[PDB]
Amino acid sequence: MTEHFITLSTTEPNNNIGIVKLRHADVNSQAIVAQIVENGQPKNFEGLQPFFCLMAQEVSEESVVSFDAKNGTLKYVASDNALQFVGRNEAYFSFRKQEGGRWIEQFSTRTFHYIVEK
Repeated sequence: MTEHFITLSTTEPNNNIGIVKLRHADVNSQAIVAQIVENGQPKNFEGLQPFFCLMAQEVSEESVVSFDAKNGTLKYVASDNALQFVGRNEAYFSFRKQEGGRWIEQFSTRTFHYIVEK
């Protein structure tokens, strides 16, 4: 399949990132490879689980399968939900830990945009 590499910040805006262009009815897998950054340097998210939070336009949460918490990297495979809106999509990554039998966000990235083409 295809991969899309971008660097996402928790402190700074994510409007300057590389343009991610996904395909709506793709036969093969499509993934967003993200470098988590805090003040322009990698963010350790050891003991935390990343979540793909797609925003509803005028919300969809999915657990990210592959990640290197130490190097601050993650690989999210675009779901059918993430590819549904043909056009400009807005999403963010939330890092959570389990306590009380439910996930609790310790911190998150700032919103970024990706384009689903057809």
